[PDB]
Amino acid sequence: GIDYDKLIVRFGSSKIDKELINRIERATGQRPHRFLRRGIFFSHRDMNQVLDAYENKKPFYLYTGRGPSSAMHVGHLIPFIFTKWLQDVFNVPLVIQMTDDEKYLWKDLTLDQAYSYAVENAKDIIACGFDINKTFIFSDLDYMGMSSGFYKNVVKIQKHVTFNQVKGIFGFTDSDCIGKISFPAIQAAPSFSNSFPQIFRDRTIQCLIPCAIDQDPYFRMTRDVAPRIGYPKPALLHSTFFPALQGAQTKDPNSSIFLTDTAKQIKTKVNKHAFSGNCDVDVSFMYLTFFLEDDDKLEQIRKDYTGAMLTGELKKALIEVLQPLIAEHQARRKEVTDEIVKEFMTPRKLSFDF
Amino acid sequence: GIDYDKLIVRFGSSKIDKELINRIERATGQRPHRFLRRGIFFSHRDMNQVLDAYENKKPFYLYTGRGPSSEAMHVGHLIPFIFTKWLQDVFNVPLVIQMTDDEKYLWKDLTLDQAYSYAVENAKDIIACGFDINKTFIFSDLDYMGMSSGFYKNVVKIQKHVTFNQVKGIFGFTDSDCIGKISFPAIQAAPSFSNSFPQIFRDRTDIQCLIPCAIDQDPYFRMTRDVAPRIGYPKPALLHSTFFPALNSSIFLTDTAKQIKTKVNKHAFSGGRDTIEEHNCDVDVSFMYLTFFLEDDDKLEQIRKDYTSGAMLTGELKKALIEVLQPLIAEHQARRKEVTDEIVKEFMTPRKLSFD
Repeated sequence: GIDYDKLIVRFGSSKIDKELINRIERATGQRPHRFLRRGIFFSHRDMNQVLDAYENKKPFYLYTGRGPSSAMHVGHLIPFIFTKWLQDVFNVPLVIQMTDDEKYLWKDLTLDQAYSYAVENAKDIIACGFDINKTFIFSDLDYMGMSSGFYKNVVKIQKHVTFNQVKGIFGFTDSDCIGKISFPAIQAAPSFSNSFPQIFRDRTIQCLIPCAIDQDPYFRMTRDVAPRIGYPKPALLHSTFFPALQGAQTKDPNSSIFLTDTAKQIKTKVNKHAFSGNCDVDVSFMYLTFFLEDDDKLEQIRKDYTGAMLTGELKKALIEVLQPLIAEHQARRKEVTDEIVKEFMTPRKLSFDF
Repeated sequence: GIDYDKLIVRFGSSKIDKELINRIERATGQRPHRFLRRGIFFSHRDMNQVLDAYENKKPFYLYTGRGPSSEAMHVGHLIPFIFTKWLQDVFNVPLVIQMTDDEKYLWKDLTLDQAYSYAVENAKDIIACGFDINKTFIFSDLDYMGMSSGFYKNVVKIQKHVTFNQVKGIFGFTDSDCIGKISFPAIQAAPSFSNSFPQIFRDRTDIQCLIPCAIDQDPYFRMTRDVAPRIGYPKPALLHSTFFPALNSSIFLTDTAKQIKTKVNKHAFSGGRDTIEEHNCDVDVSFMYLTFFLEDDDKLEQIRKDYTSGAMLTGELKKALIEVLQPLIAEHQARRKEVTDEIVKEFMTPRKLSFD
């Protein structure tokens, strides 16, 4: 139905970016061997844009968002796994925003629930393996009251964005609460460095937002307001993978695969559901391509197996990567103490190494 | 045309409330010598609930606000503070004063550094009213928002339960307006709950808020009272009074004694011209200022016995306002110089305020 033989060939078609691998090798004495399939997880020129700055010693930090929902599922972990990888490759500061206030505003939660879901989620985020010395994780509700810059930038962004603009970007009506309407300024503020006195304490510092789609409402607004307050707009890591992943996972969710699920619960959920505008882009296939580290394993399945029979090893392949991935994650998350969470959420100076 | 003799008769025909004066002496220990002409200066009804609370020893704190004007303060901007200070004196209660420098930034052509500087400068004028440094927390929104574990959390709670439609009606916002304005009423409501101020009230659940405010123009404060139980908090008490406002020509606090004389003689006490660009619909700005700033209860009665067999209304009323204003501004100007930057820091420093 969805035609996976095409999707495996289309994945194979684009060769690995050896010239970029070399350019990474020069800037940092490192052999990257993942996410280098050409154009997929990032665009060749946007990486060259980053590499320029890293080679020219222009400081930049990574920024990534989060929505604290009561558990995580595998798709939500993907952005962070990639972001860690970037972070290791360039040894760059990372700011992670827990939009707990956002979840309270949009959803049926107590403040305290939304705050508790952020703190708990941070354990899953921390369990992806982020370096503490390059990583600040913060909750909007807590950080707003312990920052001499963050609210000031929120107020600046708020002055230079109208209802009309957010109405046209986010589709807010007049029935919507005033929290929702002014929130986009909160999501935009981390893209500017002086929002964090304790973390950066410095004059300009760019921002880089990986896993980021060009038609994202929050990204579009931040872009638009940035020059109006004389700040540099955040750099965006354009990719085919991420826009398609959002464009796939839009399709109803009841037994989506959770990070709490047992090895059996994984195996059940995959067989009963997985592998069965329209590019014909199955979410289960994109999970395989992201999680597979064996480069030649998809084309190995393709050549051997012939649909119906093909799906069999396609389901079996996803189990073999998801089973150890969730199990290890449970192991790691169990040793992320509340103390370690507070350590990560403590404001403190991050440095630019090269 | 405004009929000033009719208004004096209206004012005068309200009797002096000794039932209140007796009850305040019993509760506080001293008799107040101002603002007790029944119905004029506050709501007698509201003041009784205030007395019930003070007599039952329910802790309450005062909250008033301000947009710090980039141009110098008009005499009428002291009116809320002079009355708020009078409240603090009789009841000996904690007061919280909010500088809404963020409001002024959003509304005016200002830098953040400028708006804050005006907040700090306006705090001197405020402090010069004579508020108790032991019972009074002045704060900048821009500055305090980043130093409080409780304030922003309350903003967010209030934000969820107030809509654009609601604030559109009250404040008259449109889609052309910036999003900061639309969401600003949360910031204004937030000080109505003690736990916005952790270092001031130590997260005690027993405290409530008293908010003096204008009669009729209170539809916002009603909405703030409606949201309180939706987010688990007690409703703020209100103390209605005409002499609170709603939500170059004028008399400034920097003006010379003769500048005061000029401006009154020229602009005051006339149906045509006004004393303040935008000001109880029968009454003038001139008459209200006079009625407030007079401490002599019997002065307007006598201005009627004088005249009606004597001198002119406009002349006699202008006279009475000059003699009332000139000292107030002078005594303000002199006292404002004794307010050093260190005293402002003390007023603006988060610290505990006790009850008595």
